[PDB]
Amino acid sequence: KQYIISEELISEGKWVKLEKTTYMDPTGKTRTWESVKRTTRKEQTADGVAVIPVLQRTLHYECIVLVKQFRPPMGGYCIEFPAGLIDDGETPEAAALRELEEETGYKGDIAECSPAVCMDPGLSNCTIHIVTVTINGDDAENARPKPKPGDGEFVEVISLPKNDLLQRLDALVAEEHLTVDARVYSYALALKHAN
Amino acid sequence: KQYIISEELISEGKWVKLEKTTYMDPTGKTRTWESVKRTTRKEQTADGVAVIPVLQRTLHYECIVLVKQFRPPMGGYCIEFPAGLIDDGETPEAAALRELEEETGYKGDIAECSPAVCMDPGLSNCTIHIVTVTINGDDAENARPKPKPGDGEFVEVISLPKNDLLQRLDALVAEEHLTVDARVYSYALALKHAN
Ligand SMILES: Nc1ncnc2c1ncn2[C@@H]1O[C@H](COP(=O)(O)O)[C@@H](O)[C@H]1O
Ligand SMILES: Nc1ncnc2c1ncn2[C@@H]1O[C@H](COP(=O)(O)O)[C@@H](O)[C@H]1O
Ligand SMILES: [Mg+2]
Ligand SMILES: [Mg+2]
Ligand SMILES: [Mg+2]
Ligand SMILES: [Mg+2]
Ligand SMILES: [Mg+2]
Ligand SMILES: [Mg+2]
Repeated sequence: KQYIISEELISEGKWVKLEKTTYMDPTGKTRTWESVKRTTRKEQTADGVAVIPVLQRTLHYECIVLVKQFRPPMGGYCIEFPAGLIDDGETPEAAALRELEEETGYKGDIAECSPAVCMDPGLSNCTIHIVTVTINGDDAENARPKPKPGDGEFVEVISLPKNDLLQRLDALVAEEHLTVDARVYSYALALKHAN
Repeated sequence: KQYIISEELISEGKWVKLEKTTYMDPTGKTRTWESVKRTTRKEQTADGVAVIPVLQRTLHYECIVLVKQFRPPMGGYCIEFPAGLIDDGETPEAAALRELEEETGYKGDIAECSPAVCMDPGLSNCTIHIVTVTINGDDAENARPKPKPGDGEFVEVISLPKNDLLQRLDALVAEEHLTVDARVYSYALALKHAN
């Protein structure tokens, strides 16, 4: 019972744009909101993907493979799930595997896909697909993983124990003034709650 | 090795601010990046809080209390963890318990706190504290919780079994068009991954 009335643009850019959104609340009163939008998504259900890489070895408990990388908007380094954009025509699952191999060097298999989930609904229309992927650490191809980053992408890879992911994440945030992604943290919190 | 060199304003607004950021990579080369910021930024620990509300009643499965709200930036409705901005001169924990009682009516006890985590690193600088709050559902004050929403806020409370969260979420996405918050989904995926 709430609908968007109009979207009056405010600014533009090479990657991001900002607009004013007019909408109707339940009662009928018109209200406004400042909405952020990207300029890269086209027909895809989500801007990009986020991979939950589960490293599996026969003599070890599963590791969650993450990536450390300086993020300009934060003016610092963030520990996130491998992530990327979905090219036109590319399936979320494909993009997830491609981006994982690019940012970590690991070839993996799909475990599951998810619906389009929002990154910050109270601010942007940004949605992504969280793809759970498995990686065989015992395989000879994953022996010495050589990352293959794109133009100007500099990524460090950090594998953390699924069993102790939350504690290990708290450790890295204090010593390097680092920042963990909210999704990575919510995932580690559930792992604690369940275990 | 990488740091901010300059942040050029591009646009402003009562709540949102667009910006162009110029920084240096590891090789000593300069690059840019478009970013977003909340003009309502002071000097606290984080922009706001996200509350993971676990409703606990004896002999019952635990329920994860979520909220459904129309989100202008999304042009539709989203299922999210109760959340709100921290007030000036307020602790995360206090913000968490307040924002919970205002958006769902429930009154709980702090379980654990998280360090500020980034909402969307490659687009914004917004951080939140994810606070796990337990709600004793066998107490009178939580028998019939009274939600006190702020002006123009329209929240619908939705409680789902923690033990079946991921599937009960999909049951809603299938029932009607809805977008689940990425943090909520990440959490739900891990509850299943832990075993
Ligand atoms: N807001 C932005 N400003 C400058 N470059 C961007 C922006 N958003 C995405 N990119 C580029 O897109 C790449 C995406 O990498 P990834 O999503 O981790 O596969 C980044 O490494 C940048 O080179
Ligand atoms: N980007 C925005 N555009 C218009 N109003 C906003 C925006 N961000 C926050 N607000 C206002 O701030 C309130 C914050 O609620 P909460 O997240 O519960 O603290 C919203 O209900 C809006 O009334
Ligand atoms: Mg990435
Ligand atoms: Mg990409
Ligand atoms: Mg990449
Ligand atoms: Mg809210
Ligand atoms: Mg509030
Ligand atoms: Mg509120």
